Amino acid sequence: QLHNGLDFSAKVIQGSLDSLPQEVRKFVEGNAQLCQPEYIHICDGSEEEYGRLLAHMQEEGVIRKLKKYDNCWLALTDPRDVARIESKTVIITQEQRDTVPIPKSGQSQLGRWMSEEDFEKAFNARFPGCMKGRTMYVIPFSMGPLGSPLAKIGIELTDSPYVVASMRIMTRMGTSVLEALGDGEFIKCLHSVGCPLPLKKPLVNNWACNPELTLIAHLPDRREIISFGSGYGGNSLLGKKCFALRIASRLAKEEGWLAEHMLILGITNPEGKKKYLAAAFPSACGKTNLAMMNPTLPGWKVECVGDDIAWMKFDAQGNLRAINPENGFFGVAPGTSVKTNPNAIKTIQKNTIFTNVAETSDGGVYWEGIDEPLAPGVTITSWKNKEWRPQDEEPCAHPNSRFCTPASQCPIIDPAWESPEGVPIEGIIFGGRRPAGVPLVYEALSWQHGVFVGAAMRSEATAAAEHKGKVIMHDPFAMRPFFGYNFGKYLAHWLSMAHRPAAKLPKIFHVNWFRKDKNGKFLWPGFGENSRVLEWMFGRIEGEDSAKLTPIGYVPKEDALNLKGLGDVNVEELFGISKEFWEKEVEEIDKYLEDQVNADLPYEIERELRALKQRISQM
Ligand SMILES: Nc1nc2c(ncn2[C@@H]2O[C@H](COP(=O)(O)OP(=O)(O)OP(=O)(O)O)[C@@H](O)[C@H]2O)c(=O)[nH]1
Ligand SMILES: O=C([O-])C(=O)[O-]
Ligand SMILES: [Mn+2]
Ligand SMILES: [Mn+2]
Ligand code: NA
Repeated sequence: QLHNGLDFSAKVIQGSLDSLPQEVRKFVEGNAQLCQPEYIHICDGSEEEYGRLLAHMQEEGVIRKLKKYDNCWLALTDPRDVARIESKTVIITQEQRDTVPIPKSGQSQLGRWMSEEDFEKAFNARFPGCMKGRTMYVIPFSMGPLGSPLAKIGIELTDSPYVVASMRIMTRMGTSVLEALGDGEFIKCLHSVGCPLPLKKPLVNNWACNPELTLIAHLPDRREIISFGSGYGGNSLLGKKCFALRIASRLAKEEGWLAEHMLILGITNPEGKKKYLAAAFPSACGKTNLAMMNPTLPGWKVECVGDDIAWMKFDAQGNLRAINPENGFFGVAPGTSVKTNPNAIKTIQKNTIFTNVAETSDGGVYWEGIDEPLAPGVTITSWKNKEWRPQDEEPCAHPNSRFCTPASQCPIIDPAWESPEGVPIEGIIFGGRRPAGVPLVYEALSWQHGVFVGAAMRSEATAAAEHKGKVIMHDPFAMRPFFGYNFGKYLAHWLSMAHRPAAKLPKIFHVNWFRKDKNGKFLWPGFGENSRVLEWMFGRIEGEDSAKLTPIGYVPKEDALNLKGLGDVNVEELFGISKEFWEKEVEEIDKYLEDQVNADLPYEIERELRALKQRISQM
């Protein structure tokens, strides 16, 4: 070097650039040159590091300690930074069609492509100087069990201590991962809240963010993820949606595996027979509650492998094996109670970070549906940091408030949840929020029909992103926000699985926990009662003659579902299938797939469309 090169050793306040693998050092120093942090902190993942970082944020007023619990914390964000923003989430490729199919008219509903040229301009308008006056934290993280050959390692640079703390829970993080990495490749992840000091704009709720310039970008051809302006975990915990769904789904297509928005659970019957199941439901549509359900049926047991992301690959014996690449649960808080999700309540009692929930005056947490009466005199601070009472018009917790909690604390975490070879999946469940028309459970007729059922998924909008109201949206495979490449090609890749050597193709089901009667009341109580539906699925996988053929697939025979203790359920409305509803449903799906998937729609999916239309027509 003729001066100091890109040597940023003088600014390192933890660790050493010298001890980094060469390529990690280059990534760090290149982005230090660009972003101009004051300091560089190389994370070690230690308890000491964690506790001190938390106590620092506390003194600053960035987070509060929840004094009622063992090592739990509460962050309240700027109300502009509360969920994913799909319209600001983009994938960069040379050709648009590699990222999304070209629709018959208008822009794709299956992702958002940005050209290399446009992204360069966007990047230059955001990143230079962005970390001035701040610390750049270097987070070495593993997606998958540490030192597993299945794992994928990343390095996330961020100026947000909230992100460091959340990454420690949600991934395997620290020096151990650098030691496991060695001179290997890693996913390059760059994050900034986009508020260099001195602040050009007023800071809201001590929550640094830049809503106007928020942009969550993926550059799969450069193995980079670059996210600006948002601290919300879906936008800032780059291992999770960005890497483990978007980047990984494209790698998966190329390499013969699958990366999916699915829980993985193990279920054991009263005879001690155990099976694993995967389930894809859209954001805020029930995965975490199923994955750690407490079954109401006696003698059944559920165990949790993962609640959100599954990586799956057929082995040589033909088993579809699944691993959970995450290390924690980043779960929707509202609705969570001892009644609905007791295993989550137990998990989150210690070492948990909450975002955008309410705080009680004795230092506990509160949210809609927590179903815990407070002692007279105890008062509530809403997520907006204002005094709140139960009869107030607005909720005390944001609808997308979250807990972020170690998976190892789940009282029913599966013994094999960190096994590198993964667990053998025998059933795949699809489903979402449909208040009308769609019955409690049905079973696909074949693998190709089941891929069609995944493709045809529709679900009421939730608060997990920017969609408002109760519009029923397409959300194929619960992947609409997450495809890393062209969805037509994704469908072809799923179809191609039918030919894996020795393949033991999982049975495919579709569920609906959310059908309502004419008064808006849920027809099905859900939560632990969903064990009744899992029982039926389990018997179907065992080959039990417990099903009746219908135009949409198989449903339970009369008396097949165990409804003991649920004698008030209206089985007729709940399982009702209307020709008029389904004729309209099939035409809507046909228009969506042909318009949005277009030249890239596989023949087999169009054939399943035709077949469903025909069976409905014979009603
Ligand atoms: N009525 C009803 N509500 C449910 C059921 N399961 C979950 N919910 C509610 O739906 C909301 C979201 O459920 P989660 O299990 O957190 O959803 P998720 O699929 O894990 O969502 P992401 O983490 O955003 O992917 C919570 O408010 C739950 O209480 C159910 O069986 N019936
Ligand atoms: O945060 C999530 O898990 C989501 O939006 O699906
Ligand atoms: Mn999710
Ligand atoms: Mn979840
Ligand atoms: Na705050």
